[PDB]
Amino acid sequence: GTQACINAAHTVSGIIGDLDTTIMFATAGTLHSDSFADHREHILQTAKALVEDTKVLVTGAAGTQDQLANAAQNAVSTITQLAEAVKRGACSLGSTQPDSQVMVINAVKDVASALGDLINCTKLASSMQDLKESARVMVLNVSSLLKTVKAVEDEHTRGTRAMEATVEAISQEIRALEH
Repeated sequence: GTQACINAAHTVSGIIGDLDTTIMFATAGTLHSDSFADHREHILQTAKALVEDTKVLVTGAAGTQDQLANAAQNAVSTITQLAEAVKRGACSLGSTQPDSQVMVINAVKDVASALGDLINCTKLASSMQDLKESARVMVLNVSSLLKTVKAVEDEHTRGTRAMEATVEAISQEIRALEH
């Protein structure tokens, strides 16, 4: 109940620790690919599920111990999946785009931090003003993640088509020199 909220806090803390480690590898140019399009869809679906989870957390502060436990448990699975998806999307961008990797991982890390705050506020409201402020922060951090995922994807697409454009510019200039 309030116990599941406590367990949630531990899991969220470890997720954030793991994201901090990943950002370290990205910063050092060592987070390599092992498509972004696959992962972006998965990131967006999960992110949208987290907003629904937030709504249900907030009503859970007014509901039963089982409603509360289920609401914490749900939001924890959702942020677990989101964190895994964003890491896979960051790896697929590859170590030639370290600023993009770092930005997107930091954006999910902010959602994880805000969710831990909301979950703690829900626990304590089960304080009402603290909950209202944390639910707002959560949905804003989610909106920031969605904007980041767009900005990183636009840059990725841009980089690819520019590379293609350059290669064909070099060719056309060889064909021109040949005539």
